Amino acid sequence: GVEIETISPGDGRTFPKKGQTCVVHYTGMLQNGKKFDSSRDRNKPFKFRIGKQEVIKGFEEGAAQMSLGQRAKLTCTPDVAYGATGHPGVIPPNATLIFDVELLNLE
Repeated sequence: GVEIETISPGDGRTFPKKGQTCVVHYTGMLQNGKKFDSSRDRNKPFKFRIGKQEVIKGFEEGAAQMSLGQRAKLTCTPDVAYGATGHPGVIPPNATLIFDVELLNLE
């Protein structure tokens, strides 16, 4: 249930594929709630690859539907990330996630 709302600029053609390690200035956001995560805080913009089930399913599917330089706005359903369990103390069970995602990557 990934719903992309792209802030326009970028190139719109450099698409993420398998075997590609990419860099995201992500920022987590809880719906009707405060923040819980920001890659802009640590200034280490989270190098990660595609397809090895490192990230959640909602962030993984939203990553493939973007391109270089773009600025998306995810809306992750509870069932794809944590909605049965919830991350203990940080993410409550059955929560709906908001992500500010900017892709400035390699490969």
